Amino acid sequence: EPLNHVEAERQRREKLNQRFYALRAVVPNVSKMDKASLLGDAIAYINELKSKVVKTESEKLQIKNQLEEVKLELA
Amino acid sequence: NHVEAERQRREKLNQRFYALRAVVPNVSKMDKASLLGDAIAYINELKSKVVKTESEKLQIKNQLEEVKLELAG
DNA sequence: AGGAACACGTGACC
DNA sequence: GGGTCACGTGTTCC
Repeated sequence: EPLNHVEAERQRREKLNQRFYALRAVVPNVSKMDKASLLGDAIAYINELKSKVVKTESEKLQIKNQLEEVKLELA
Repeated sequence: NHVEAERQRREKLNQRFYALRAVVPNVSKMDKASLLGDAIAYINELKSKVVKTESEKLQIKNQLEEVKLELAG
């Protein structure tokens, strides 16, 4: 019996399904319950988040300029 | 239908795994499972920075309004 | 030598 | 049904 190949395949399959559930717990608003749809919404969620990190760190630098401009106008 | 139908489902999935590698940094020759694990870790690092940066921004916006007030007096 | 990691066809469940 | 999941199998890489 080639059994240890059948069991090893069973653990891999289990580890991945464990990961899918953890993915479902952090990605907001998924409604088609299929696996392909899950990954699709995950990719979109990641793009949206890095896009926001870039806009916020930029807005912060920009407001740091106005503060510096007004200190200079002061005196 | 039925062999062909299964190839279409399998292909739809495999396309998406590869795209996942293209949006997360440093995950090139990894396992499918470790890939999903790091995607989760990266989503967590990403929200975390959004919160921290927005905190820093407010601290600076409060400071701006104070000097605006000193300027107009 | 055998563990790891992948894609495949087939049976079953809605 | 059409569409999805789980399973054992065949393969290749160290």
